[PDB]
Amino acid sequence: GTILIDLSPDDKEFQSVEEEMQSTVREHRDGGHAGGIFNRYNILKIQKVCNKKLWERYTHRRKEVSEENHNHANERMLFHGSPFVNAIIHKGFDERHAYIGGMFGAGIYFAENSSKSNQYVYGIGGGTGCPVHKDRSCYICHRQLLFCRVTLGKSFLQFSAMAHSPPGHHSVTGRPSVNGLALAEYVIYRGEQAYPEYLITYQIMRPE
Ligand SMILES: Cc1cc(C(F)(F)F)nc2[nH]c(=O)c3ccccc3c12
Ligand SMILES: [Zn+2]
Repeated sequence: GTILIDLSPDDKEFQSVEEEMQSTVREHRDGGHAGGIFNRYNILKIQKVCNKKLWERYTHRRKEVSEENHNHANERMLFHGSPFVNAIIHKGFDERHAYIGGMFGAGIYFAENSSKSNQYVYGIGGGTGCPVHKDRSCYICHRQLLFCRVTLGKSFLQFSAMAHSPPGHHSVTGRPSVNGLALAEYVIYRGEQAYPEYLITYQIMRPE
């Protein structure tokens, strides 16, 4: 039931999503091992993701969380990158793959840094990189990220040295406390708490 609508590069909406992608690239402590070496992207396509059922699922859960959190959904726009992106756009986020988890436990992870989500496009640790060249820093092959509407509700703040939610909380905020340029990561435990609003097709660019 999913439709993808191309945005024009002349459209303010395209431009805004591109700027959020470009402006949230940072350096990573792996020197580029997982995601590649780059400071910016070549954005090839930005599509709006339209699915009435998945949207309704999301707004129903958002209402539940908002009411539990004293009329505050605490809704954000966040990146998600993974090998599941093609499944997600059609069937929604699925918490039966929360067990994979990460530094903040089982759950579905989102990032404020686009470049953090870029590290997961080819799997955990970048997997073995792109299918065609087996290169985690491939400048040729096209990548995809989602830019998602995410309901955090009452979020448990977890400082980081870089499953069900904590009792009474709807999500976890993983906040790096050592790297002062690293933005937060977030974890949800119900797939209905995120909607994949934009599908972004891009290349990382080789620094000049
Ligand atoms: C931990 C993890 C695992 C996976 C998965 F296993 F590949 F699905 N995808 C992720 N995708 C992200 O966009 C992200 C953002 C911030 C922190 C972690 C993650 C993340
Ligand atoms: Zn490649």
